[PDB]
Amino acid sequence: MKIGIIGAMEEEVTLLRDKIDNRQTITLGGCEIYTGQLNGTEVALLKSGIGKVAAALGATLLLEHCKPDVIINTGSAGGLASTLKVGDIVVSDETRYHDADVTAFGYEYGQLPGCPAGFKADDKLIAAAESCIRELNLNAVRGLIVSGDAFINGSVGLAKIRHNFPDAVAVEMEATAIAHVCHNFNVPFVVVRAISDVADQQSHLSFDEFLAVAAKQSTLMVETLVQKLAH
Amino acid sequence: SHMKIGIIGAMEEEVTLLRDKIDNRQTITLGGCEIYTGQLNGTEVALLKSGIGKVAAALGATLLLEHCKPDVIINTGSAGGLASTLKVGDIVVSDETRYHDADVTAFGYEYGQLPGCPAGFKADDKLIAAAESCIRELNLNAVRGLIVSGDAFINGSVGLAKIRHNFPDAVAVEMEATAIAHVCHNFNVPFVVVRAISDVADQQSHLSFDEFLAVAAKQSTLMVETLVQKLAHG
Ligand SMILES: Nc1ncnc2[nH]cnc12
Repeated sequence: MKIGIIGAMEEEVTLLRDKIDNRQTITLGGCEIYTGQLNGTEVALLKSGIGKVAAALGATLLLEHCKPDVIINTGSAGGLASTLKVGDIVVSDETRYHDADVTAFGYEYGQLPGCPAGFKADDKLIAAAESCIRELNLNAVRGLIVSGDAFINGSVGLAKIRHNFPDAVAVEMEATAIAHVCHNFNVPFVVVRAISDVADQQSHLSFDEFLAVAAKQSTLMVETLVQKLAH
Repeated sequence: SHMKIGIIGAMEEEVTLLRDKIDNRQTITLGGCEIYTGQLNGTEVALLKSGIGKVAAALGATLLLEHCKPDVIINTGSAGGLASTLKVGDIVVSDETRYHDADVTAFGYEYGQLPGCPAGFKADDKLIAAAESCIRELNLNAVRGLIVSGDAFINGSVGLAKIRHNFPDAVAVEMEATAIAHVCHNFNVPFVVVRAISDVADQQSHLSFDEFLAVAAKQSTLMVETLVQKLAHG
């Protein structure tokens, strides 16, 4: 079994890279893939760029060069649901674009032609991710994650996202792109995001402070999930 | 031929005329995309039908580059005209592409710029020059300038107003070009957009697009065929 790992948090990618045995590096397209074994399981690891095109490029390269059986995609996100807490981990049931609009031709908002309205994560991977998160004494929240190429963290902007996607739990900038690529290649995936900030609430942590702890937690989550899936 | 010319269009309607002219055609079907390889009027080509929007274009461009290794990429198809001199069927040539719907201005970036990328992607000067020579040879009306891309079909109202405000130099709007430019940038592959106008991105753009997609496909195809031949030998 070969597990592909795409992470947004630099420190998580660095820690995982350091842990990989028999490491090799594939360098191309302004992207880099690290391959080897993580605690005995073959993996392929990439740090996602920023925004949908960069994320899609990376995902496509990882799939074509490494042919993993599944994708685990980690990072951080903004929480849209007021019931979230900083440090909660959202597990995607589905991902949608908050900035796609071909409604002039009758499509649902967020849906692109030739795509479903939302890209669904794999039921087995969702369940496995949730179980691993909970085993690490963290809180897993299943729900819709929305993505787009605008960084949105202010009250007005988050309220607009919430009006268009009232069921959305979290927002960030790469999840839907990675899900779209995986979907189109028929590769099962799960998206996991640690909640850095909740809409209209001031976090007790700076983003850097959050990343210092979240990246360590996410690294452990990945190691745990890789082991559960393979062994 | 010395050069292998990569060509990317989003829709069936945009690729169908070129596809039917490929000799020794083979089809690669991967990741939701279709790639057609062979010769167009003796010139080696690799024609991608990407699907619509930025991720589809990025995915497809990546596959085209990896499987076919074209020397250059031409993005063709339809576009919404923003410059005042553009009629339906007229040609637009990129000098540069930008995302109209990217915003990380909170971190000090230019509007439309994403981290790790220039604010705009410069199209290749030789490709632009070649496109312009073709325009003159074919006696067509054209505009060279900034083309902006996003995952929205622009249909007047605030969507159009936002583009005109943020990118008053944009001559056309579409849904793939900048994504392709971004992938090409990452691999240092020369790129140019040569599209034709289907609509003017106004309140009636959906009706105009429906009616005139075929005309835009015809004119963009004529341009692309002519340009392929001009580029065949380096
Ligand atoms: N009005 C429009 N908006 C976005 N993409 C387009 N492609 C063709 N016309 C368009």
